[PDB]
Amino acid sequence: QLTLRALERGDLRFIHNLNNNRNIMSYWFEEPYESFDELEELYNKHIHDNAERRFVVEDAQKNLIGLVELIEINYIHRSAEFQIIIAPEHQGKGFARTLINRALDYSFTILNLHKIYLHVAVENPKAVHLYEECGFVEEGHLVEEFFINGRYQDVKRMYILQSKYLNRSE
Amino acid sequence: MNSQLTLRALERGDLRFIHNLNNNRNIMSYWFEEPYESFDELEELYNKHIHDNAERRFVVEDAQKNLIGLVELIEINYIHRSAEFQIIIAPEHQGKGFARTLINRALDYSFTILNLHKIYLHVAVENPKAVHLYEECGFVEEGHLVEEFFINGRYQDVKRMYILQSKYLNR
Amino acid sequence: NSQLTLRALERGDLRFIHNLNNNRNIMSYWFEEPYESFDELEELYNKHIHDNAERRFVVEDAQKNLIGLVELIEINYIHRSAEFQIIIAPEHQGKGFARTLINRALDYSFTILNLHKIYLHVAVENPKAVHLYEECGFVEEGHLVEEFFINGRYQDVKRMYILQSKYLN
Amino acid sequence: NSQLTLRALERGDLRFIHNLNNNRNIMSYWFEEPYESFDELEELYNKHIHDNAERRFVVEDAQKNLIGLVELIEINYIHRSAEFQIIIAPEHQGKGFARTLINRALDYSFTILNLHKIYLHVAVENPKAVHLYEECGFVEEGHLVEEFFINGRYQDVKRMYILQSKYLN
Amino acid sequence: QLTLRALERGDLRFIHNLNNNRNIMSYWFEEPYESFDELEELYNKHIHDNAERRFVVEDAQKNLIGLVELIEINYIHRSAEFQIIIAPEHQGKGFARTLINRALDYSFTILNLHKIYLHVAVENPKAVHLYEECGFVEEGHLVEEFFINGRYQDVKRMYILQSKYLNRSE
Amino acid sequence: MNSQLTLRALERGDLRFIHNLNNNRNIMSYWFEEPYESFDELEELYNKHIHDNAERRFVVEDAQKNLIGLVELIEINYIHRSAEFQIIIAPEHQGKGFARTLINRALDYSFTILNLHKIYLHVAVENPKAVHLYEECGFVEEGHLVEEFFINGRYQDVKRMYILQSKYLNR
Amino acid sequence: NSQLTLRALERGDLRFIHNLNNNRNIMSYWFEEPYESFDELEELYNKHIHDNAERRFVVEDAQKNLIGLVELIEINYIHRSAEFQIIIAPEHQGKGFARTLINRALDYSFTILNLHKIYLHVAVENPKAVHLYEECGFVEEGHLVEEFFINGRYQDVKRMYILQSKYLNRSE
Amino acid sequence: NSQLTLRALERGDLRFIHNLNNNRNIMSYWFEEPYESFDELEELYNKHIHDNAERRFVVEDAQKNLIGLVELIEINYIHRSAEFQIIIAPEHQGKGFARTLINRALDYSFTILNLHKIYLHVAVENPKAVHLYEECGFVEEGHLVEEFFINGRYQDVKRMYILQSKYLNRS
Amino acid sequence: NSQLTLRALERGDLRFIHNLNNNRNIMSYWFEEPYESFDELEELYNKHIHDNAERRFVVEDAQKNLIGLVELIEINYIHRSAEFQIIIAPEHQGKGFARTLINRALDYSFTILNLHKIYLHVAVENPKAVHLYEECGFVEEGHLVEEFFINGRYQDVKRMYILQSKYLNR
Amino acid sequence: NSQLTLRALERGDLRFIHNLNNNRNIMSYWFEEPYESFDELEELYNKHIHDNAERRFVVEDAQKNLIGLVELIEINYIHRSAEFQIIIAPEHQGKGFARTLINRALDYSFTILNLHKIYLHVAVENPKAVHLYEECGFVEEGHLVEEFFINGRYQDVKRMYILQSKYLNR
Amino acid sequence: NSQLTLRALERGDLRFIHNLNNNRNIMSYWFEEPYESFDELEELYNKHIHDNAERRFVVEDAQKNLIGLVELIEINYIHRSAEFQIIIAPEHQGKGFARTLINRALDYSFTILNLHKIYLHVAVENPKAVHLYEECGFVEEGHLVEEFFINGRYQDVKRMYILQSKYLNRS
Amino acid sequence: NSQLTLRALERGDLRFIHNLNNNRNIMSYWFEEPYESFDELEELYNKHIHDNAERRFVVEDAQKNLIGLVELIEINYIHRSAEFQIIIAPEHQGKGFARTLINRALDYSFTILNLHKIYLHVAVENPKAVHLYEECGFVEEGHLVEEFFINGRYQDVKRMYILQSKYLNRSE
Repeated sequence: QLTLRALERGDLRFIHNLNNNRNIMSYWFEEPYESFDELEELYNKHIHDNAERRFVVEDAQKNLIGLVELIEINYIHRSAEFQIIIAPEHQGKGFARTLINRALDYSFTILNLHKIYLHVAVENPKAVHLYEECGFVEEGHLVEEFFINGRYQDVKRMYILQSKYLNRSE
Repeated sequence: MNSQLTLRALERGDLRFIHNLNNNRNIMSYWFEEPYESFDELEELYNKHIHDNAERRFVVEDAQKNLIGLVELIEINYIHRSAEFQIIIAPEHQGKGFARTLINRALDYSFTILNLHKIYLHVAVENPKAVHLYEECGFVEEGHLVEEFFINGRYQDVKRMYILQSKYLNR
Repeated sequence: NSQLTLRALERGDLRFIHNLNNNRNIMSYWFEEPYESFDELEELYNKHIHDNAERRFVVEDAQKNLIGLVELIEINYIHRSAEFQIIIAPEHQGKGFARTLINRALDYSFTILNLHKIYLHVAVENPKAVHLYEECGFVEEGHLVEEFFINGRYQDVKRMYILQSKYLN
Repeated sequence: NSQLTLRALERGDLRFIHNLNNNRNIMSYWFEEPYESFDELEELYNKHIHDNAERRFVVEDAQKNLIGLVELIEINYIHRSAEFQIIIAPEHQGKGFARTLINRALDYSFTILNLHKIYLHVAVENPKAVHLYEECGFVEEGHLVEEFFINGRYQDVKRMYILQSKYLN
Repeated sequence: QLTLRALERGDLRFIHNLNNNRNIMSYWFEEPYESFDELEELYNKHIHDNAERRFVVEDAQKNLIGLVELIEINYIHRSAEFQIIIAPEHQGKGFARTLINRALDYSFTILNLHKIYLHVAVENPKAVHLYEECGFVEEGHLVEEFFINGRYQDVKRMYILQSKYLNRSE
Repeated sequence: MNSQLTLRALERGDLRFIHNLNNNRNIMSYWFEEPYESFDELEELYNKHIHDNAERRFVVEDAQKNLIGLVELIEINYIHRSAEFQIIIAPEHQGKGFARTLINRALDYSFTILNLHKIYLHVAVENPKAVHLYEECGFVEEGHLVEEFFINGRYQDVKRMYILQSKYLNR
Repeated sequence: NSQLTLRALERGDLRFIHNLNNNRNIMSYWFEEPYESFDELEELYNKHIHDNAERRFVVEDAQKNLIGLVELIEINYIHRSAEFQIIIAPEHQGKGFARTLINRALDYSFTILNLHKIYLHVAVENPKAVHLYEECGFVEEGHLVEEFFINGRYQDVKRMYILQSKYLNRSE
Repeated sequence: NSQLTLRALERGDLRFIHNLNNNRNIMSYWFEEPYESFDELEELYNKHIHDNAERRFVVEDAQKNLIGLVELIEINYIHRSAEFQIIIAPEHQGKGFARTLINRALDYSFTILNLHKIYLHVAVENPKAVHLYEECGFVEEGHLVEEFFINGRYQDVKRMYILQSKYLNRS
Repeated sequence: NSQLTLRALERGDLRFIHNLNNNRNIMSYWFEEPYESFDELEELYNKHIHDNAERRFVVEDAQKNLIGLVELIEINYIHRSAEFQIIIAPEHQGKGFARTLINRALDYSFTILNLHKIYLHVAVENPKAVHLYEECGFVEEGHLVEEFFINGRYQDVKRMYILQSKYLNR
Repeated sequence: NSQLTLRALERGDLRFIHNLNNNRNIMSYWFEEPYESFDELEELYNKHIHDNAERRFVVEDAQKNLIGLVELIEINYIHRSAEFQIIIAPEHQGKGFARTLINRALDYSFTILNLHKIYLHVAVENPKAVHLYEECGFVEEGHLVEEFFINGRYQDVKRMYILQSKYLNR
Repeated sequence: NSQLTLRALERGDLRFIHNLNNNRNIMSYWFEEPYESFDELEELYNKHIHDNAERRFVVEDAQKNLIGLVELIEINYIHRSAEFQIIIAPEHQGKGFARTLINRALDYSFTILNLHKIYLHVAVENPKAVHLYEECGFVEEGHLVEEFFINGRYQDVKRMYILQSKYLNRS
Repeated sequence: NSQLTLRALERGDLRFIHNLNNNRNIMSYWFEEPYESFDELEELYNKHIHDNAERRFVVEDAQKNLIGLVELIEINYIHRSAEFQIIIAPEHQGKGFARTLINRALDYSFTILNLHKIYLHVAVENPKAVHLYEECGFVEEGHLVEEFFINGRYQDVKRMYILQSKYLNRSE
């Protein structure tokens, strides 16, 4: 039913809408941005660049569901950071697992990465329990990592490995 | 009402409106400390500094999407954690009591998101109602700048007023 | 007269400028670079969009008819002085618009731009123009001998000036 | 089968190429530079428009339906050899079009381009494909051990070849 | 009635048509050209450049009448070469004098040049007699100057001076 | 008739037609000694060498404006006053007897306008009718180039044939 | 003091600039861009050779010892103002030079540049400097609160200013 | 021992940095971009000379001998954080400089650059070093599993941090 | 005095120009762009090397000591005029070189460059130079009020002029 | 023999590479671009300095005489393989250095670079080297027919390979 | 006297060319572009190094003394024409080199460059020189009236030419 | 002759190239662009360092005397052909070198380049050269009429050629 498509220029206005509400400073290849035109200029500059890969998610009706990002990709350590944003009008439909699995399948089969980690705000038990459900395990509890909404907040770092993902059924 | 108003990062399309605002005023207008007068100069300036992060600007519109004004932070220093705030309300929305709501919104962004230590601003000595307004919002005078700006025919004095992050967050 | 407004010049106004510089019988310049054709002028316009040495303002009226041009050149921010010229369209010349125009320019050059002296050149063989600028408050400071080749003959211009303090008081 | 034609690839064909490289489950390249998105591919396409290292040909039929792609890469003008691959659209696979396609490529690579050897890789775990290329006249020359990571598992490809003299005689 | 307008990009297709029939190799700032696109590229390159000035001629109906060119303009010697091309559908209407006079008036008043010369093919008595009519005088008969239509052809060089043009009535 | 045909310097718009011609042929096609296959390659080549004068090309159309063929001079040397001529007629106009008219037109341009001394051309040994054609137009063999060009599967011989300016003008 | 002279800064002078901006421990800036290494600075110098927002002058004595630096930054020719500052090389402080320099800076700014107003900032924790500029005609227009993070804490600084007519016409 | 000093890196220091990143048997990075040869580094140094995400100091002594390098990387001026690394030359290890240098980098980070958190990475397989950092005020916040491929295999590293509020209210 | 030469300026001479413009006590420009440092002036020199608006000539004796600068600016090739300025080294004033200098400049502008008018500004409050120029055939044509800010007060310059024919019919 | 070092290549070393590729008797490339002259190779060197496809290591003894070249090409970071080649100077062959060399390369590619497969071509008609590589753990996986034109005839190369685990479980 | 030789101009020859264009009291041109200072010329030389409309040879002797310059300009490869100029250094005038040099430039023009017409300009006010050229084969084709502004006034020049057909069938 | 070696041309070598293209009095060319001055050539060299349409080799002897030049131009890898020519420095002609060089050029072209056909032009007014190339396996395929303007008149030249299988397999 659900599909993942590599991101392209048409998709930017959708990206841009996503990067509002949850109200961090957003980034594109580590360069920060607030406005469409800013983003568009960043998009055009880093079109060649492989440190980050993005995939829009649409359904069988082409409703734009959410975004799967991979950043900080390193091909020596063979690792990457993953995050995911679902559009508010599509949360609570059970989609997030399917997507995480598709991110992991891509990273661990096509990109051939060794390790995917991610970050979840400690003041968000639900997500933690979700990534836990999907294979992730805590490797860190990072104290005062980010200033969000008025204060420095803690976040869990969580990770999964390739042989685990691919071979844990054998 | 005033929850009804919303901030929104500026966009190429917003330049006409900016230009209209900076006309009424009869000072020179700067964009990243660089002067301009015509829309073309501005568009050329906008594009040059589209990536620069010493200034950030928000368009203020309402629920019916009318264009209300501009919230502007310039001179952002990310070592000393400071910036200068300016606000501009369109003529036909002056005197409807939005200022204090917009001031509060800008303070919010500067302190809860951008994580700055100090916002300061300039007001004309010759406009005490505006000075008594900011004071009411928590601003305090730190300077009377003598003959600082050449405005509409002569040099004018301005109050430099500030507010610190610790005082806002604890309001 | 009160209807007249001033507006920073923009790209769209280049047609109007070009039509105005048609009859002059002299080589019109742009940031001291000569030009005949729109295309020449446009390319120039893009090149000097940020050059502060010159500043231009279009005059339009009630229902936005293009009346004329106000122009400052050789602007110098050390000595605080500019040369000034003004052109009104043929189809609006002789209505009483010149004065108002002159004024609005001075107002700009003295209340906004913070200049000390404004000078201009008028053809000697233009009697009434010289008397006009006198009425607005200019004074001859030079009678410039054989300064400009015009209609196939070197001619005399007067150079005329007015000061910030004399406008404002 | 006789209806099928070959056509140098052009910009307009980039959509067709992109759709074809969707399912592959591997990272498609362009002049050895990887790409996922149309926009990525387009920018690449502009960059290597004159690079001779690779050459591409779109297959279309009677009423210009896009059938598939023929592709030569690592073309070497000293040793006179290219690697070769072919992709047919899902909605035209299994019609008897492969053979014809293979041939037309060889014809090109040997009658026009003046190459000596054509090689290609087929997944070992693809029995019938290997038998196919044998029928057109390819011979294994290598069984390449754990060459490509595919579906999360390093896999074996056979490398298969055919020569100019063997096509032409 | 007749008017001269500085040349611009819209006018190129008209230029291009003119530079066919009379069948020399045509030039733009001394660079040669045969095709529209060639010309257009030359036009865009030498838009700044002042060695040459061109003026389309239109009537009170905006019919494109002909072209007045000035080339080899030198502001030390204060001289230029002039030529003129009328479109075949507008020859024999007595226009050529009016135009030559307008070229001379421009060159000698606005540009303030000292001397305008030109070339006419010796095997064209009519034009010679025309320029003669307009003030020009022969300063040279240049032997085998140009290869035209199969052979090297002679041309008269003819000139007029500024004080002559402007003051010969006083 | 054949006065009815006209030459015309090539233009960006003519590239589609050129591309269509150079398909039939199953040689590689060059544009300023640089190979191409797809329309995009050609457009990119065209624009690069739009100013180069080592080659000149004319489109041949008729009175009803149908596209007839291409007259092409390459390798123009302006010291030795020489060039190579090639001609290409669209399929559906081959065998209507235009060639000799077009050949004569190209010779005309080369010799009465471009002022060249020698036009030479290549013809396939394996096509004697074409060879007996050029001879009839005044061309003469100066060489049998052994295995010169790789064409449609093997190396072929070609006649190099020429004609000089003095012989044309005195025809 | 009779000996002292000013010279517009040039490339040779960069090593000296750099030696000055070390053991004072603000972050330093060229045209509002930060820098710590020589190379960093050099790159910035070249990038900003045209730029008229800031003018710098080296001070040398009659023996051509490099005495100190006079900077003007934030120069605006609409408001006709600028911000001044001065740095003397540690091995030359307490030799009475500072006043003479300040007069020269005010003289250039107000004659040759034809500026209207010159301001500067003094750390509040420097009473002696405050007094100095105060002697030279400068007056307090601001006590800027927690303006700068210097040495592990935020610090107050005085803004001080002098006007052109004051400077030129005070004795008239 | 106080004789030790820190000096903003200069092009001329690159050889020394290269000599340092020989031993390591990791891949070396300059601004998140990998290098091996001095020529790669020098070309990287020039590209990134203005970039502010990283900061490097060469440590020398009274006798101007080259002791070591102090790096800050991944500097973020919103979240006010940065990763720190130190390298001592082989022949200067075990002479008691590390704590002093650790303490100098902490000083710069918190007194001049006005950061809030400094963190670093240390091999799980080097408890000596983990206990060293702990004694200097660092606390463990993570056990990164198989984070870095280093000399033959994937290794775990402790991530340790320390906060500005704590370095300043220090013993 | 008869030995004084004039030589086109070049890069080598910049040090000299720089030293000369040192204590001018008003800002020096170069093609209307202001400068203070040698480095600034050098960049400027390279930028305007083919710019014709201005032309500069170094003066040397038969021993090749650097005597002065002759400088024409605001050169207009339509109206054939220029502004002229001259600077003599502090170590060569009061030797009666000026008029020879003034002359050689006139000579070049009127016999080589084909200009019609030369004009120049002289501080009103420097009456000696005023009379000097009068003595060479310059004549007041303007008393320019408050033209230049100099030494903290706007001052008056005379503008003074001579024609090509008055130079040559003498 | 234990003293042999390996050092990343740099500009200084190009002379050596150039000399080594001299009488190869087939064309030498650089990032897949062919070259003959030092000057050509230098330009090439600057063009691909940050290109990761290929990596090169110079071999020296404890006395720093230039011993050989170790070279990895066609490096793919997804599939984790490279082609390997090695050249020893004519004046250092027949000293038993190859295997030490071969090893150090393997060592780098498998323990630093994180690669999974190394492969290499050896002329069939050079059976000694064939067995040499066999002796270090390489194994035929292809007999490539008429791959390369060498000395006026297309010749056969074996392609031979080893894995990361067979190197390390030894 | 045959000892004299001609040598395609080199950057290093520029000083000498500059020394030559001092005396002249005309404005000097390099590729139809005027110059005065050596710095203008050197910058012009580099711009036009590939341009083929002009050609220059330095004349030296057996003892490698610099004698003179031979220039061909306005070269047209369709009409096969060019203007020629010569300059002899002051201290080498009236020693009988001119005719030899005239004859060497004629030789190059017609035997190597394959031109058809060489013309030149000479002052009407220098009959000595007009008679010199006439003796070398040149014939008058024009009396250009007030053509060049030279040292104070406008001057007439003879335009003289000579054809290739005539230099080759020469005595 | 046993001593002779070939080396791909580099920048140092340009002076030598230039000295060669003087007193032979064709117009000379680099990548089909004309040139007379050293500087001209140098500029062309740099412009065409990538270009593979032409390859040049310097000949040196065991003492490193610069003996001559071997050029290949018009190289095409579809038709696999190229045009060869050779120039020996006047002070080295009649030393028997020419053949050995021609073999080396044919060897590079037909082994390392894997070309199919090598042609050259000889002026018809040079019987001796014709004979030489003829000895080396070249055969006439054209008598190109008035091909080149050389020395004040248009001149005939022979086109000659040899094929790869000939070169390699003739003794087989």
